[PDB]
Parts: sequence; C-alpha cells; structure tokens
Amino acid sequence: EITGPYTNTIIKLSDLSGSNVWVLYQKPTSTVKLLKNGPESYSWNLAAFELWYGKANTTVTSDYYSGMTNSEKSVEVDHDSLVLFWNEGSTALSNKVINFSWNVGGVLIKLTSNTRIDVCMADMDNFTSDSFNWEEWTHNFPRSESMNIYTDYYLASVDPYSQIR
Repeated sequence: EITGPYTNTIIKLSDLSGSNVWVLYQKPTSTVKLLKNGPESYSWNLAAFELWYGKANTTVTSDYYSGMTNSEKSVEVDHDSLVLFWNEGSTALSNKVINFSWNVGGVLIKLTSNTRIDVCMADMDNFTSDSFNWEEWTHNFPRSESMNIYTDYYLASVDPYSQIR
C-alpha cells in the first residue's frame, strides 16, 4: 500500500497510471525542505511550489523565493507544520500552513488531467476535522514531467490515511 523509503531526488509523474499520488514523509526533527516543483531559479511567468516541514516555534523561509520582496516567503509557525510556498496565475506568491501532528505525513497529488494537477493538502490531526479529507485545501497547477525531492520519502497510490493516522 505504502512503498519506500526512497532516496531519489527526482520523481517521474508522467508514466503514473492512477488518479491519485501521495508523497509521504516521516516527521523530521528540524525545519527542512521536502519537495519542489518548478524551474531551477525563480521565474515569474512560470508557476511553481515549494514544500517545507516547519518545526514548532521556528521561521520557515523559502529558498526558491529567497530573492523576492513579497512577505509570504517567510512564515513563523507555532505548531509542527507543513508549509507550501507557491505561485500560479495572478498570484505572485502565497503560502499555506498546515498542522503536522502525525508521525508520518505528506501531500496528495491529484492527477486530474494530462495537462494539469491539483496539490491537495489537509490539516493532519485527529481533532481538527470530524471527517478527514485530503482535498480540504487544493490548488490547480500545470502538469510537468518530474518533481524534486530533498529528503527520504514514501509513496502510495491508495489512500494511506488508515496507516498514517
């Protein structure tokens, strides 16, 4: 059901023949970059997103958006969190903080079409929602060949909620 651990820095999302793909991570002890989808350096025209783990009472700052005057490159986090920096369409830069109470956790990548994907994130607690839903938060991005991973990770093509929680 859940496969891994993997030590690659490049996932291939082209040949994947399924609706959904989870990219899971064991809760790190310190703030660290998890994955990233976009060009090498910041390009304003192209859409992108960069995911971090944020340790409780730290300041998560983006590397990809390091040289921007926008203020959403840096975020302070109270709880242990996932922090997704992203830009798409008219949005020059934005972030989305989400709780990470579980030991294992990650983000859902919905393969909606051959041209587009949806990055689905949910507040990983046993107390937040009455009904857990991976597509609590969502945003639509263009679909690309590959994605960069920067830590050890696990993959799943089936809903791992049962095992993770």
